[PDB]
Amino acid sequence: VPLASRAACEALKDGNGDMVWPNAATVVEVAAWRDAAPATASAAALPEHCEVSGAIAKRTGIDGYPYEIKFRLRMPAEWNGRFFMEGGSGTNGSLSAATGSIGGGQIASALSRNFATIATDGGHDNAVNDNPDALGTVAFGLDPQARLDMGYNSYDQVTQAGKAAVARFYGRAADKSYFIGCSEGGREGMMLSQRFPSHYDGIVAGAPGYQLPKAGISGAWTTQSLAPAAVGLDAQGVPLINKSFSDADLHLLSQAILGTCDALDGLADGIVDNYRACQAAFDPATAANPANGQALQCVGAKTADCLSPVQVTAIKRAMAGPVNSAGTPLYNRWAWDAGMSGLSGTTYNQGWRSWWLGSFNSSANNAQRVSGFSARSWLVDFATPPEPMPMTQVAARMMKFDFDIDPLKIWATSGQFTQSSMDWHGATSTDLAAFRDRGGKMILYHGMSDAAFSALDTADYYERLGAAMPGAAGFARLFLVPGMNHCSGGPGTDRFDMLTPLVAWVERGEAPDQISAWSGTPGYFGVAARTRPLCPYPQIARYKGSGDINTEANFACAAPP
Ligand SMILES: [Ca+2]
Repeated sequence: VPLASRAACEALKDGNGDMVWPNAATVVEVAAWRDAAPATASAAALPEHCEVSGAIAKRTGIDGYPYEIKFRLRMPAEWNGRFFMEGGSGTNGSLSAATGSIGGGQIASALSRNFATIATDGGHDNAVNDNPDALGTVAFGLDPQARLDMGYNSYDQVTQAGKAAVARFYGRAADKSYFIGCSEGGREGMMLSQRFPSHYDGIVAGAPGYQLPKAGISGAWTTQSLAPAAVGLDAQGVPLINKSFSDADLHLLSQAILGTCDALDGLADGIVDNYRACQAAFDPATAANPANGQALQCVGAKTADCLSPVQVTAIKRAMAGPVNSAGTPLYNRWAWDAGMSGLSGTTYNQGWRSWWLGSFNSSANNAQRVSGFSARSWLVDFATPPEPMPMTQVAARMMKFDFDIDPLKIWATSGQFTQSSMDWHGATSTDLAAFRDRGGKMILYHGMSDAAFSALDTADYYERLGAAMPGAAGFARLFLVPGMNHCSGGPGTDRFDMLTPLVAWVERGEAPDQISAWSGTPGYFGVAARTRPLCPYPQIARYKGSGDINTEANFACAAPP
């Protein structure tokens, strides 16, 4: 059977065929030859390739549901010798097209660049592991092994199955392996560098949820912090956290942040490049509304041009981060940034507020962290033992969350839950020497206006890494994105090709001194286009003093003033 052919492809199915899978419980459902597909308005052309899909470790969980680790692999006929895995998102449970997303709002897929590409659902399936008594598609959390699969094991099993298929199909191993993930996918990339250092040579970890079990602790905190500013009750009698601030209120706050913080980088441009000086300077309880030259905080009754003392107290407490009775921090604080709002044409940015507040225009709580996926995930996936409950109870549970008792549950084991959610899901280790010392390179990125995971918390991980590993910028660099929301969106340069510079760093030792980025919504600044350099932490973009402020070539990376 010739290598890299339709016959080699279809032979991967038989199971009586020659093919030897590292995991004996690997079942191939599909091995099909796929014709080249043209470019579309939204996707780069795909080459001719072999598509393999199936499942590892089919079983029944202790909840009585089916579990397996699905994968989908695409091996181009004409291969550049590179292997590529994409990361997940949310609580996973779906199996993408597996053409290899590189994020950063890119048109090009890794498969369109002649990589072999793989993806997984992470060990459960949203169509089948949907349990109306354990909050829907988070129900995989009732099964101890489904937790370990979600945390680390699925990515490991699928990486090995993929490299074995590559070696059989092409008759050689990949020259280099690359992983790109954002959010849950960025947690996965950091987990790979820590737990499986030789799985990937290059890793991009965007907005990484490396402490994801603490997300719901932040959520209980932001929920209780904002409840005083809430107006009205939902059907269960929970305050409408979504009514704490209107879109106009959040735009006023972002304008005040720009009034204090915009020019701290040397240029007034609707972007806070000097995020550190901003956190030192801005306090909404003393700052000016620069529209009217008066205090942001209302002196009399609430108007459109001010925030009430209760709103200011609420947002300051939410942003400060959760503490227990002892005043011990349980997560981290969040950065004040312009991307908490923004206006493009007639449209207010929803990309910050959807996490802690939800939609203003609603009679129900719909924030991720109040009643949505993130609050549900905490209760069933990260709390040990799990706390399944009707969906109508979730917001009340966040309101009565106890910061001395509930936070212990991400460190506990219980009955058949023999690892804590910090053990299986967390990726807090700074022991990266095995990764670095085999030639591994890691690009981290994070939007400053991310309300899922704190940019400042990624920066603190990076600080702890630099302290544990002198010269860390030789193998790992962090790119903070002023104005960007969770993975994409918001008034910043949220679009970039991370794969090109990753390949250059891994294969040529060329470290990214900067990464070109451009705004997906340049409407936020009223321009056609804005391109800026992303800078390796702790550097920021500095205007050179002349030229179009919308052109990258007029900016350099430097220490803050
Ligand atoms: Ca600026």
